[PDB]
Amino acid sequence: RPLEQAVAAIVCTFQEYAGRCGDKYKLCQAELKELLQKELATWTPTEFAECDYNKFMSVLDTNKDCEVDFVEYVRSLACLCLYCHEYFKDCP
Amino acid sequence: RPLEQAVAAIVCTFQEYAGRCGDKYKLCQAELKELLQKELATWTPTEFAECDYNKFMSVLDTNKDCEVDFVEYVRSLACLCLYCHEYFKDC
Repeated sequence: RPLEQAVAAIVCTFQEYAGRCGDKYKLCQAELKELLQKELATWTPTEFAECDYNKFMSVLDTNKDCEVDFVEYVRSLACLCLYCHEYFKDCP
Repeated sequence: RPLEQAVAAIVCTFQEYAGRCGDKYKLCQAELKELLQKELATWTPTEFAECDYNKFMSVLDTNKDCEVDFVEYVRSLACLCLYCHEYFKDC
């Protein structure tokens, strides 16, 4: 089922980055930034999302806390949808 | 790229359920329950997760608030990983 494959893949990608070194359940925000920039390279903000997207991406670049857990990683994917996927163009 | 395909698919599934009727940006918890039970049918809790998984699923069955937005839907997927995916067995 498509969603099963997709959610397996989202764990796979987390494993790839979090498993590099140290705590296998945590990313640094620098690693999360790298992940999003490499693994979603083609995703760009929709016409009204630009400023929220820019604020989002700057926070990752500035913040260097390393307590990004799986749930926070998946939240970041969700936010990138709200910014970059046309379905949410007109969402509050 | 595998992640791009995956995250597109997660939006697709949301659209399928949220687009049925009413507000296309919202689910009811009943719809979220149906989604998880149908679309992740084969996923079951790891050895230590059973009680957290059961609490999670019961909350969906009892609660009939309809303010489940995309971010909450994706959070629910993440929680199901923590419960059901072996990577997180010892998390």
